[PDB]
Amino acid sequence: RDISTAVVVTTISDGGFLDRLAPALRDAGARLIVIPDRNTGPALFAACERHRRLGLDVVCPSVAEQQDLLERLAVPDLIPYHSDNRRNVGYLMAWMEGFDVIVSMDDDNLPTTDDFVERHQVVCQGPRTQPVTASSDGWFNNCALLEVEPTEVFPRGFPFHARPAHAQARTSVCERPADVRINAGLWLGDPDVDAITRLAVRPNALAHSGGSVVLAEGTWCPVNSQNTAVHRDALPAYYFLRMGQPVDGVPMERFGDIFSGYFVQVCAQHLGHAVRFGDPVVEHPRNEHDLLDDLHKEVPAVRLLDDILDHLRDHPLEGGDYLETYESLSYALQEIAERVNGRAWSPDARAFLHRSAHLMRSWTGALRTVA
Amino acid sequence: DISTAVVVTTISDGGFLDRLAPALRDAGARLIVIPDRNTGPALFAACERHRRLGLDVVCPSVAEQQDLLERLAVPDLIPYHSDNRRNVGYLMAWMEGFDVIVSMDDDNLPTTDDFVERHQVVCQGPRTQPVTASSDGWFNNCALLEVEPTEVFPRGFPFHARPAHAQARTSVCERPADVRINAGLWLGDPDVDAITRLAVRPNALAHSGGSVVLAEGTWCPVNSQNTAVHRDALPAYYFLRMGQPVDGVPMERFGDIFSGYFVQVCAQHLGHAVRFGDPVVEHPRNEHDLLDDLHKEVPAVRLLDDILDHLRDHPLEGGDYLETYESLSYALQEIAERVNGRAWSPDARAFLHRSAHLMRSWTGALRTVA
Amino acid sequence: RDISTAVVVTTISDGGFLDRLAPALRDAGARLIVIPDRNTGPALFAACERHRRLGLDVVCPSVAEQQDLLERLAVPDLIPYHSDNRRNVGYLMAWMEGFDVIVSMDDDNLPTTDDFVERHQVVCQGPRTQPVTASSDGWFNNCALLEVEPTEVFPRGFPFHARPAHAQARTSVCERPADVRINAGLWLGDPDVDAITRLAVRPNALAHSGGSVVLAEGTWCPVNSQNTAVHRDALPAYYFLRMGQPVDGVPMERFGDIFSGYFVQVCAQHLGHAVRFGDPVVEHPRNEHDLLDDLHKEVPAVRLLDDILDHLRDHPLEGGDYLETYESLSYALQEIAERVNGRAWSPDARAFLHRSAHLMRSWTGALRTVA
Amino acid sequence: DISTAVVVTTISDGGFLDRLAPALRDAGARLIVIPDRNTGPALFAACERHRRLGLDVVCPSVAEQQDLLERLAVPDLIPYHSDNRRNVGYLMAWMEGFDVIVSMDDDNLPTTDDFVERHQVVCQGPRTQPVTASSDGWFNNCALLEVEPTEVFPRGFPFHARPAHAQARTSVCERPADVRINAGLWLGDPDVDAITRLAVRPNALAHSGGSVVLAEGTWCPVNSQNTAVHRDALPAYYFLRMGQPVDGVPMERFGDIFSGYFVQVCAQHLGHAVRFGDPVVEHPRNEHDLLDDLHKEVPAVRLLDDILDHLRDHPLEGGDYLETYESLSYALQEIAERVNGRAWSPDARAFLHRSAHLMRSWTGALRTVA
Ligand SMILES: Nc1nc2c(ncn2[C@@H]2O[C@H](COP(=O)(O)OP(=O)(O)O)[C@@H](O)[C@H]2O)c(=O)[nH]1
Ligand SMILES: Nc1nc2c(ncn2[C@@H]2O[C@H](COP(=O)(O)OP(=O)(O)O)[C@@H](O)[C@H]2O)c(=O)[nH]1
Ligand SMILES: Nc1nc2c(ncn2[C@@H]2O[C@H](COP(=O)(O)OP(=O)(O)O)[C@@H](O)[C@H]2O)c(=O)[nH]1
Ligand SMILES: Nc1nc2c(ncn2[C@@H]2O[C@H](COP(=O)(O)OP(=O)(O)O)[C@@H](O)[C@H]2O)c(=O)[nH]1
Ligand SMILES: [Mn+2]
Ligand SMILES: [Mn+2]
Ligand SMILES: [Mn+2]
Ligand SMILES: [Mn+2]
Repeated sequence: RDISTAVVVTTISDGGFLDRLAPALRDAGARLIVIPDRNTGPALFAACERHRRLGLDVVCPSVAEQQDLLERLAVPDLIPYHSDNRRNVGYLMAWMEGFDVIVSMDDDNLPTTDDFVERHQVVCQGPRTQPVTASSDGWFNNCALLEVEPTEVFPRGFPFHARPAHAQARTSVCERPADVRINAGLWLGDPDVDAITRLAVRPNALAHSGGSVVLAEGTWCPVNSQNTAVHRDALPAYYFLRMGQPVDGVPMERFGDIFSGYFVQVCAQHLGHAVRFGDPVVEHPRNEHDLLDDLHKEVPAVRLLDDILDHLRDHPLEGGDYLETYESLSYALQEIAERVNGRAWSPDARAFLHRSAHLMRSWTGALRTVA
Repeated sequence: DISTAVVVTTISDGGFLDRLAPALRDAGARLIVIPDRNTGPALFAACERHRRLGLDVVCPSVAEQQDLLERLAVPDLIPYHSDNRRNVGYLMAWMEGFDVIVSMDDDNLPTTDDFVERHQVVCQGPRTQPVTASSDGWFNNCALLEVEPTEVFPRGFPFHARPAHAQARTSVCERPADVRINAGLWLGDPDVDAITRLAVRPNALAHSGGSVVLAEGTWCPVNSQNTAVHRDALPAYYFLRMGQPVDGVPMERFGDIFSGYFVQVCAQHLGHAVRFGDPVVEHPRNEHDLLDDLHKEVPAVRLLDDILDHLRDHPLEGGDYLETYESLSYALQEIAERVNGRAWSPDARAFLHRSAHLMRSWTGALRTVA
Repeated sequence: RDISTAVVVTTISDGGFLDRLAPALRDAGARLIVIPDRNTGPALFAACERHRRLGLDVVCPSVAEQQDLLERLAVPDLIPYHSDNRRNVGYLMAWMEGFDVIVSMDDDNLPTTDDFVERHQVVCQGPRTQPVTASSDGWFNNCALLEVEPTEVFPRGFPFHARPAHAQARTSVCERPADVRINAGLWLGDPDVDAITRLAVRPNALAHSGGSVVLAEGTWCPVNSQNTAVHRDALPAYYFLRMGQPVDGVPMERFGDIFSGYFVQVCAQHLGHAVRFGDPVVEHPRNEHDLLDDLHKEVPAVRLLDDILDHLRDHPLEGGDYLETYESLSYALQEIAERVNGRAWSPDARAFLHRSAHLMRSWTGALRTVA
Repeated sequence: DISTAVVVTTISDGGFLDRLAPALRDAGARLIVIPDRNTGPALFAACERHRRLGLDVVCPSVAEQQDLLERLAVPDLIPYHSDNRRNVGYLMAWMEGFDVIVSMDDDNLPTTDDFVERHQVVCQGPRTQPVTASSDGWFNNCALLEVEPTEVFPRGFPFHARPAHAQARTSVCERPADVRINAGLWLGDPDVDAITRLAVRPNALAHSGGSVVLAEGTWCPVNSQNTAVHRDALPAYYFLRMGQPVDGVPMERFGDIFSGYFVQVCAQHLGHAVRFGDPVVEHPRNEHDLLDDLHKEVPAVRLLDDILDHLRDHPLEGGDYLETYESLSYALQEIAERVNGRAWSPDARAFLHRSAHLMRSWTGALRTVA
């Protein structure tokens, strides 16, 4: 087989997270691509060099090396600094180097099992007739696969309009052909919920009790970039969306992977591919966060997400591969930006989609340059 | 001979009077309905219909309201197209000398026949009674209810205190207390913030914890949905004017959050107390875009924890509620300059300064009629 | 010859301006297209019907008729209501009806001479070797053609960075081939200056003393939509830009024709065509304006205009006609939006260009539908 | 024996002292240089160099400034990274008992040897003298200069009064007056707003109109670039804190526009007057992004006309400048609620309320040292 895996992590830490992250990746021979930023100290580079001598295929390109690559691809202004958007550099590097699997992780996610890399290789099994999970309302709650206290929760990016009636939705499973290209692993401890839910019930994920599922066409669930494997064919549609666009004068943040998770998902289903949820599960002791500041950052995107998701269901895409389908998606977002209505759809909210669509096509143009 | 006046501001057609009048009419209480510019003519016909049925109801037109406010040299204090107009009802009940002022919304219905009698507890006077204290200085009134699917906190409860509140020690002992504010509870949709409602959509099944009187140093937010205020404490119960931007985002839905805390801090300075529990109302809350509620509440939520912490460091002065409320207004202006944090932009600080002026404009009008 | 002219005016007035505007248009047989809005009272329709019986070819389509046409062209959300942007409806109608000349006017511009329509027909003379005016700094001040008190002024939309050194620029005239397709007539009384200049010196235009000029390639001057003739071939690039986009949280306004005037100008010079300034001159008793409110509306666009104009000079366009060249221009604006730098270039400022570019291509798509 | 203290706040390297020290050193005046956090160490070396040459110059570090402001219970009054820090120099000169406080910028250079002597006019006391009045209530000080290419108005002059000002009647007659503020004029780049500078780029060639003393009811903006204030009037000369948003846009560059009008309205209430004319300085203004200046000035320009009109309707109270300035602060809070217009959003009104508190915080600090 010889399935190559590259893990992508962007960080501003001192590199101490490598002590618990390297053994699972070293034993599998996977490559770790660490993306530092301008606000990243020199202790990270020393930590990578130490773990490299311990047998870890780790690379940590300086911002000078990153900017050289991005300048040669005619995209010097695509990826901003002082931002976790720089993980797109690791996406690009792994794709250029021909890795089969690109595993997006954060610097505070720790694998809980020895088969972490092997479980993420499921995005390489190809099309198979397999149990496929469908929902009557078109949504799946991946947090229902976990034991969560003190009450049930939905993942960050799950639409709010669908949450009340989701308990009455019918969940069915049947044997159908499917081609898994995205694998969203779950998380113990602090699950990936939005700031609203974390401020309200402070959820704690005890265990992974529901197994794994593969979602049918028409059944969606948000996908984050914290513990997610993407097959190299689907990576062109996995661009981490640039944040900072104001919605009614309030800049949005923390939703770069909410859009990327839905975008690669809509593109995958158009191409007959599927998204998987379940193992491998990581432990998430989330970084120290001002929850009221997280809330202030997430609300601008939360006010628009339900309308964007509804219009995406009514807009069929075109394309024969992920590059074409992602570009078709960018054009569909611009049409949605002018057709959608609501109090939150101020002129700057509509312009957010138009600028995002340009950046999406700037991302695809860079991939076409190396290809 | 205890007199009660119920204050409700509304833009509805008046249909809520059918289920609200019987409990008020049987007790002989006055209902003061405050219409707005966006209030249709059907409300006035509904008030006239229930008045002939024996209900002491008054519904002053916006012209009569503005004439009264001009005579008190406050023509710009209370805006239109806003539930801030309930302040007009507060003022009228106070001018007419009512003992109890019950603040209600047009979608709260009493569940018992003794609704008015239970709210009269703000007239009992000082006596040694069971008083509830908390080690962290906060009491969760929603813990007095059976709520599904999980425990919630009331709207306006500080967020920094919520995680460690489960480990707080709650104690009760016989101490002198003088109840001047009675916040009645609510079944159905409880008064939680938009954050909690978006997350768990709570449902209040029953009132199971009884009633409590909070000790000095133990606080809990008081809303204006089902709350009796004794006439002495009414000057400090001014409904705060919303619309001030915090980082360019105008705040809303927290006018009674500040008023409930302000009357509470003033009452404890004067040796008075706040009660929580009965009488309980049924709350089928009006339709609400919850994401819009969230957008309206976040600006105030970002400042409330800091404001509450500083209010504990600032001793007040005053011999009555008018003097203590004015002393509070000056305390807010000092806090506005000493507080620090990411959310404390120049417009956030200026929000406290303009609020302080409006508080003293409210007290100035009360001193005019008095 | 038989040169057909259609005058386009959008208004919310009662139609009294027709008493002094109709005779100059009736005597020339030109068509007047009045574009009402939702905030336009019924007295305007009665005024048009009265002048129609007096011999004026005037049409005043209701907003129901306008929305029907725009819906059939698959652009129901392009043109907003309660906005002078609705003059685009008159642009479209005149273009559909095959008029040679489209004269954009406001409801407070009155022709001062009997040859008003004939002078605007200059955009139909075709290519000729004629005196062409060039400037060493690349800018021409059309207000220098007027007698203005109490001091010299620049027109609204003239870049501010070029104003100090413009007095040292060399102006030269020589016989060169040129093809005039846009004719910007001048204005007496209150000239078209920005709110900054009007608040500062309150200029008064006494007379037109400088004659007319035809600008060379590389020499630019802003063109407004108050007294401007556009040949039907160049009209596709004359779309009135939609205002309301925030710049640092402040919505821009009053610059819809500043962008359209520069856009049709850049497109015309790419196609070897030219812009003319001078006669016919109108009288402008400007409507009552809160000058401080005009200032508050214009500053957001003024903060970006100099940078946009500078980058447009460094970006060569493509296209064989105005439709292709305008679409090429829209793509160039999106590249400029990401390359430009400055304190005023917040995320919403950059997104203003991206949404404008989409609306420009939505405009061209509607023209391609009728064509 | 009249003592003069010059107040300059700067972030430069101190090179401006070479052309500023001779006129100040020959007069024995004190120069109080106020550095900021963004001030390099070269300024302190330049002050020490000119001190050995005979100049009475002091340059307190930010630590010494903050220690003094803590002792006066105003640690949060004056922000850093702002020319608002000139208020520290105002305070120090007032504490040290100087008769004349001359407010200057680090790019204003005296053109004559009698610069300090001319500014001493704020010490002459009351006397019958030629006093200039205007029928519209405004005087254009730039009309005292030869300006090209066209006539301009000073920064802070109201815009609604500019068109009809040419028809205003200007008269002069012998009346008692007591000059307490002397605004010296400026050659080169005159003090116009960004609107005027962007439009005509004025150049002031000479001072040709002499000097004038304005009558009661005739106003003209006073800046802090070349202005002497008598120590009695100094309490009302507090440099207003900028940064408050007006419709989400923070205001700047108008701190001395409000201070110049505030000290002026206070002075006339106490029977004192403002003088315009000599001594004139040369102004090679520092580099400025003019479109950025415009963006900073528009928020204040949108409110100034309304504020000035209402200040004429509001009689002040007070026996000295401290009491009159505090009375002015309360007048601003009443205006903030009575004024109407498109630019008067909630944050615009709250701007006046926070400014009023800061004014009383300034006066409270002065009452502490006194
Ligand atoms: N390059 C870069 N990465 C950042 C920056 N700030 C945070 N990150 C990374 O972003 C990743 C995800 O952030 P995290 O706090 O775990 O997200 P959350 O758990 O969903 O709230 C972490 O691995 C951080 O190291 C930054 O300024 N630059
Ligand atoms: N005067 C006035 N009252 C209003 C307006 N809008 C709402 N209200 C009243 O405000 C009261 C409280 O509102 P409500 O929706 O019950 O608040 P919630 O239950 O906490 O979400 C209701 O009784 C309404 O009648 C308005 O525009 N003007
Ligand atoms: N359709 C429409 N036209 C408008 C509206 N407001 C103004 N106009 C028109 O816009 C045109 C130009 O406005 P004008 O005040 O003359 O611009 P200015 O002289 O450059 O300041 C006028 O003919 C107005 O009739 C509106 O709300 N809707
Ligand atoms: N303390 C302090 N002073 C400053 C700062 N920026 C500017 N200044 C001072 O403010 C004074 C007036 O500024 P200036 O550019 O001359 O204003 P203008 O001539 O009206 O445009 C100058 O003397 C500067 O030294 C700052 O960040 N901190
Ligand atoms: Mn994390
Ligand atoms: Mn309610
Ligand atoms: Mn006009
Ligand atoms: Mn200066």
